[PDB]
Amino acid sequence: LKAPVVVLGAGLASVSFVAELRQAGYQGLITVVGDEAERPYDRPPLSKDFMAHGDAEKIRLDCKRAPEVEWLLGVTAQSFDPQAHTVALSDGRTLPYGTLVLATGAAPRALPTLQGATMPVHTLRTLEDARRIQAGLRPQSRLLIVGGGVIGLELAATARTAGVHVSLVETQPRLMSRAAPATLADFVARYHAAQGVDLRFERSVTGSVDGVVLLDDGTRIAADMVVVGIGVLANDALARAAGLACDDGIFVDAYGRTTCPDVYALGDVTRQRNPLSGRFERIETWSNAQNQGIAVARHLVDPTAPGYAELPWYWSDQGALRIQVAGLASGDEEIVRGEVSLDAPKFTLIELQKGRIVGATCVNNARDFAPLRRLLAVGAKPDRAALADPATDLRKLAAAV
Amino acid sequence: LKAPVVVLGAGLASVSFVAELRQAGYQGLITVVGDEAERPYDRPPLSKDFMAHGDAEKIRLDCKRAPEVEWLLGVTAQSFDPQAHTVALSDGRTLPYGTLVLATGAAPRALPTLQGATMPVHTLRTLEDARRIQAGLRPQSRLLIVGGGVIGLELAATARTAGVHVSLVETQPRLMSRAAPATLADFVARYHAAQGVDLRFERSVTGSVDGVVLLDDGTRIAADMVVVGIGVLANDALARAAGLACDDGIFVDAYGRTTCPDVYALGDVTRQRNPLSGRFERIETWSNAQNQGIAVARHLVDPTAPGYAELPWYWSDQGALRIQVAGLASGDEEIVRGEVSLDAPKFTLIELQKGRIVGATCVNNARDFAPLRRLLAVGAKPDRAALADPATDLRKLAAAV
Ligand SMILES: Cc1cc2nc3c(=O)[nH]c(=O)nc-3n(C[C@H](O)[C@H](O)[C@H](O)COP(=O)(O)OP(=O)(O)OC[C@H]3O[C@@H](n4cnc5c(N)ncnc54)[C@H](O)[C@@H]3O)c2cc1C
Ligand SMILES: Cc1cc2nc3c(=O)[nH]c(=O)nc-3n(C[C@H](O)[C@H](O)[C@H](O)COP(=O)(O)OP(=O)(O)OC[C@H]3O[C@@H](n4cnc5c(N)ncnc54)[C@H](O)[C@@H]3O)c2cc1C
Ligand SMILES: Nc1ncnc2c1ncn2[C@@H]1O[C@H](COP(=O)(O)OP(=O)(O)O)[C@@H](O)[C@H]1O
Ligand SMILES: Nc1ncnc2c1ncn2[C@@H]1O[C@H](COP(=O)(O)OP(=O)(O)O)[C@@H](O)[C@H]1O
Repeated sequence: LKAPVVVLGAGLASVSFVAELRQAGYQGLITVVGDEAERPYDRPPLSKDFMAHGDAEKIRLDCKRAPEVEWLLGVTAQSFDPQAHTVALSDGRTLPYGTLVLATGAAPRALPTLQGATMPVHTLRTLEDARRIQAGLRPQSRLLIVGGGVIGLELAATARTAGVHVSLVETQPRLMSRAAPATLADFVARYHAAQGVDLRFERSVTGSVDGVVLLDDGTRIAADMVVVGIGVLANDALARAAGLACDDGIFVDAYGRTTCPDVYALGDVTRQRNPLSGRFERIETWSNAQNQGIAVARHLVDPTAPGYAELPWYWSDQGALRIQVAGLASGDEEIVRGEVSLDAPKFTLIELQKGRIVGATCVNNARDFAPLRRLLAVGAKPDRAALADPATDLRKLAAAV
Repeated sequence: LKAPVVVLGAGLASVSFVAELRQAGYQGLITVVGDEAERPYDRPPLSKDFMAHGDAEKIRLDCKRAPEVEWLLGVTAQSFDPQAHTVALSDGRTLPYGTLVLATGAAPRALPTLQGATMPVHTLRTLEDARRIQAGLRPQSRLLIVGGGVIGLELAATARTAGVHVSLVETQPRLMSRAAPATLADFVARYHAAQGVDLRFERSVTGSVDGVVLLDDGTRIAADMVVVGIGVLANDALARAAGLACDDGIFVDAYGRTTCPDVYALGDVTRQRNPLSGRFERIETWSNAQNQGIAVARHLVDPTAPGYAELPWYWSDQGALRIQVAGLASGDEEIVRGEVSLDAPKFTLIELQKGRIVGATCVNNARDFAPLRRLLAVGAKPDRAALADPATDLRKLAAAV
């Protein structure tokens, strides 16, 4: 840790990091460069209550645990020179750094086949995006969503609640192929279908003409608005240009170090080790942005601190479904706790590998999720019959281990 | 570049690197730690003329362009401490370093289903391995090779020349799936089949009993010896333990930097950017080991030098086939120069993407390969009709661009 500290990006990873630097006792300069002209804010509300209530003053991040930080909002870092230890800003200024931290997140992938579209086609990442989409959620209008990932499905649920007709096109045979157990994905499809979402599996968009979207089965979907949610791409351009190791994401170790001395990276922009799979992955979650930012800050201030070690997890709020998912989507065994039913949905899935818990899912069962994450963290090997048995208390099991 | 320099591994990447350090003018200490008790040697001969002639004194690497290097042969680096800047050796000594270079290569993957085998099962990476295999190439004996990659096929050709009966089991529908155009792989299969190799595609080994290997189609192959060639795994254990970013290979940028300050990596142990695909890959070639070692050395001595920028290529010698392959195995177009025939095989393949050359293959046509590599390097977009036309001189084309 060399002063001054400069962070590029003012999202959750950046805020979490700078707050932890302060809390851990670093008293040198901190400057944060954020391209959005917005008081730092959290993204999960954008496809949830914000999309429904529209009050941005409910979604701001708490920067009060980060005193004495200059936030340069509405400014873009254009490049950095890792020899000179400087960053070039879009407003013509240059910042010196001792330690540079790249927390620039990721951007929605565009759909090449809609590039020349003459109808509204949006993606959903920013507050500006959310406002633009919400303005078009007219009751009885038709929305097409491209992509059956969590954000697309959260938008689908939000739009149906708003009285919007929703169609959704997914290239895979299932929803949430990226990070969800098949049992969960099958149920989620049944839920959205029951709520009036017109789901099209194993279809892709081939183009569009005069307000109608074309599919690869040679058919058509008329829509008033298209929202594309086919994944994201790391915002790693400054890193690539500066000669850091990148591949749709900046490679970092558990200390957040890039291949360039004195340059670190955090959050959605990073490709990092998933301790459960033992492979490098881009981990695109709120918990990662916060926890990785905190861990990297802590170890910079106190080199005796361990590197980042948290196991992955996320949640999704889709209408009546409060979904929580931790760890790996599959192993060699799944245990189902509760009935999987559209009538008052409430269940837990547990994924095992050779008897060891490697993942878990809770649907409308938050009480079970914390204990399961603890069992997951220690690689617990509980009695499978006990894990299945409804009479088993999971909190006690986690306390006993 | 801080003295002293310590390199872990004494293969081609290490020798190439240390020779370049000297040639570029670095005069400080260089110490190389090599676990094999062997004068540094090249591996390609092991499945080629060595396997046939057995003279190791024809396969040694030239270390004369690396004066004043202490080579600690037959010694294993057990760990390094990147804070203390030391390396712990198996002989009880410790080496200090200013700059540490990890050039530890890769090891053959074992076949889990043969782990408890009670018949000879070998892999082919080292001189010791080659001697052990050669000792068992008894004429009229039966060899089973597991894996239809280049080393397995070179061994197949060598064994057939020696009068050994050869069967080969490949999980994929084709040979050389890793880095060869399908047109080449189809031809190579026809060649080996015509030479008496018993090829089994879309088969896997499930186990073995009393000198017989079992397959997943429920059948059997009797053999006197099994050689497993199912790929390699990076020797990145010291890097993983020391906290560097690794995933079956140490991530490096174009300067050879790892995520740990003052630690570099080179050759088979690295995962690095392929400029043609724009993705990170482990590049398992002789040309990479040499060229990456040279580039990393050059830039350490002269920071104004560019990073590593060479495009990938390899060769394989399989009986009557002298195969050369550069760049990508496929694009959106292949152009075939010459007839593809078992009668005096001689042809060239050119892979294009939107008219730009992205790969090339020469079979028994070395004269064409150099010009094609030059056209590939500049991303030439030659006239496709000219590229096909047998009347076209490729050397002139490369000279004109
Ligand atoms: C609609 C939506 C819903 C989500 N829901 C959930 C959820 O329910 N659960 C969950 O686990 N995760 C959810 N996520 C994911 C979560 O919000 C992200 O993982 C988190 O935002 C990543 O934070 P970050 O700081 O790494 O990146 P970001 O939040 O993207 O912040 C990076 C910032 O850097 C800025 N930037 C980029 N380049 C530059 C530059 N050159 N100069 C200056 N600034 C730059 C970007 O514009 C951005 O403002 C959701 C995300 C979205 C978009
Ligand atoms: C049989 C065979 C045939 C091949 N044919 C061709 C060919 O025709 N064309 C082509 O392009 N490529 C070919 N190759 C590939 C090429 O030889 C490799 O790409 C090259 O050997 C990689 O060199 P390297 O220095 O990175 O690694 P290596 O050659 O593996 O050297 C690394 C050295 O480090 C040692 N080491 C590992 N860990 C430690 C430690 N902790 N302490 C000390 N030493 C350690 C290893 O034992 C090894 O001696 C062939 C390889 C083999 C095995
Ligand atoms: N071209 C495409 N058309 C339709 N669906 C796609 C396409 N590419 C990817 N998908 C699907 O879109 C979904 C994206 O999900 P996810 O990765 O969670 O991203 P997002 O954050 O945008 O929801 C996945 O289920 C994936 O299979
Ligand atoms: N379990 C397996 N059984 C049989 N063949 C395999 C298995 N795993 C991989 N292979 C095949 O083995 C070949 C290995 O080729 P390559 O990657 O060049 O490695 P090598 O250097 O050992 O030849 C590939 O064609 C691959 O499809």
